[PDB]
Amino acid sequence: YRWEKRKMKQLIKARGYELKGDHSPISGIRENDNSWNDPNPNGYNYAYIRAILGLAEQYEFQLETPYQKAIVKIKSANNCISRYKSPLLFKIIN
RNA sequence: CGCCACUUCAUGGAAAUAAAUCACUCACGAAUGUCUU
Repeated sequence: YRWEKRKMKQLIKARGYELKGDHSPISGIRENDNSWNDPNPNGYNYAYIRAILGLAEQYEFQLETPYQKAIVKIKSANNCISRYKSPLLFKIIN
């Protein structure tokens, strides 16, 4: 799986919107795979990876063109999942 | 370090329940038991 952030950036670049960044979106794990296009045979497998560690409402992408930014809104695609508490609990004792 | 907010604003249960439903007193008292022609 590749996180939805990768395809969010790719879709926005597919339109006449250019995003701020010196490095291309990261693909895979290797040290330098900053690529904009999927490998070759077919597109990567994508999923909403960041949901399992806490559901958000908006994704802000902050276009390079100043004083304007792109907002991606997350909705449950049928009103079933409105929130999700993070499943990790941090504890501080002594 | 800079920049930046969205979301949620009541449902479910109880909506009357028991006790007393008339009680006591008086239930006839006194006069007349024939009178006047």
